[PDB]
Amino acid sequence: EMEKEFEQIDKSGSWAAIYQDIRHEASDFPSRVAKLPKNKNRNRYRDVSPFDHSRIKLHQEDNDYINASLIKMEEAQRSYILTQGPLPNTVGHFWEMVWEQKSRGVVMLNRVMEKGSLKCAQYWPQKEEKEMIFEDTNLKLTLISEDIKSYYTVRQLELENLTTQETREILHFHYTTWPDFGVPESPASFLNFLFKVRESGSLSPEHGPVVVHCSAGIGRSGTFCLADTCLLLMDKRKDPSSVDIKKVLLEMRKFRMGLIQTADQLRFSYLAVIEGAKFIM
Ligand SMILES: Cc1sc2ncnc(N(C)C)c2c1C
Repeated sequence: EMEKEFEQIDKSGSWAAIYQDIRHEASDFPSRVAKLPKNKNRNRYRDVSPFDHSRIKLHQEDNDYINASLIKMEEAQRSYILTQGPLPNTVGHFWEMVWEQKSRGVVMLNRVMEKGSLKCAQYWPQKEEKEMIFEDTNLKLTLISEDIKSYYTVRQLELENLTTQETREILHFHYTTWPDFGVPESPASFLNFLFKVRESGSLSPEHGPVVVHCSAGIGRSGTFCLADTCLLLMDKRKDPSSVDIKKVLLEMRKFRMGLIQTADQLRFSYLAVIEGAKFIM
């Protein structure tokens, strides 16, 4: 049982050691499309690339590339798109991906500015009456409503395909209180946020995969889909304590490199799953 594994690693202070064994064991697949010179300005970080086998392709004949990966968790029946925070020049590609993949939710785990630098383009409207038009991808985005709470904001957005005049409602879930340095002290507000995204229907198989991002789409984004998948597997299995968080993380790392960036994020992921689990038992 992980609760005991948690105390063992914690009492021994072995988090940096566990984390290194995960780094060592992690899959390595080609990322040739990401490294093409015509795609250099489509990537926020030169060392964070989608694998070719799991990359999301845009349906535009010119350049199909976006820094985004499909994470398919077969046993949990959960899919996620993990992506980088859009760049000024990729905001249109981001919304094209949301449209083409039939996503119902976008989960954002960063602020636009952190540590005095821009982590992300402002890719949604700030006011009802000031909609955004993405000329390159022929999409219109309108803010419908905004509900600001202590730890997160939920926004209802309308995305319109200007080509076909179809419209869809997108839910934007913005976790606003992840600290600039390290991880939250308690997973309570993170778990409430998770169950809010679930209650929305955004993680359900009758929609396309949820889009999850932070700045790089690997660290906080990793913690989100690791906690969700682990908790779902505990519901599904005859023996809930058969769930090994290290094994689940390695399965997820087949689909996108570097998920969970620090030993602190790994410790936080264990805490989140343990607390969530105990919130059933
Ligand atoms: C950590 C949280 S928040 C939340 N909201 C509604 N239902 C829940 N259960 C019991 C599945 C939870 C859990 C386990």
